[PDB]
Amino acid sequence: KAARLFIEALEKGDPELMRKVISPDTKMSDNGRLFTGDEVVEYVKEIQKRGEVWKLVSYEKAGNLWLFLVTVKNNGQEEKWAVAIVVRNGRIKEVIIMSI
Amino acid sequence: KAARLFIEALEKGDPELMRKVISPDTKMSDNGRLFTGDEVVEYVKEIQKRGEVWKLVSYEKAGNLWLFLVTVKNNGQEEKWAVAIVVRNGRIKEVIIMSI
Ligand SMILES: [Zn+2]
Ligand SMILES: [Zn+2]
Repeated sequence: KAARLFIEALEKGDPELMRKVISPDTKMSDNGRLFTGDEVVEYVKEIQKRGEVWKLVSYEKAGNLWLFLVTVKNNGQEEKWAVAIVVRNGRIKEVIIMSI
Repeated sequence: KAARLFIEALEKGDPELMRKVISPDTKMSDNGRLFTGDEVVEYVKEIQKRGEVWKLVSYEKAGNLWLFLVTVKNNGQEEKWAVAIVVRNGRIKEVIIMSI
């Protein structure tokens, strides 16, 4: 459930949805930039502010680890990103977003 | 340490190195194919048997989560793959290998 909500929050640029699956100790690396806790919710506000369109293309899963391939669109420009998450107790604990 | 050994085992096609950082409950998904425990060591034997050349290009990290971008070469053919790992207690617990 948490994993689906994570994707929907990005795809819809919905910070309040992302708040539901984040914890204060959620750790995220966005291409080397570190964000913790509510900073992850702010990351999503920035998606919405910019008008970024995220689309899930495909994913795999092993236990509590998920790996997503997504495209991000911004100003007629489409690019591929890999997004890795660890889920525990209905919360996203760690997140990595990396440019391909 | 475990994370570096994981990469070196792939890059060098060394099953015995991979044995050092795997546990019996290590779970791996290789593009939807599930491997557990010693099956991960056998995955590396298959790399070496085939003559596959893996090269780490870049990586990021958030807590115990690592995400690697690697190229794999095989028969004059080079392709990009994303490799996500979770490390705990010096062991790889979960692994995902996904084609880009
Ligand atoms: Zn979608
Ligand atoms: Zn290397």
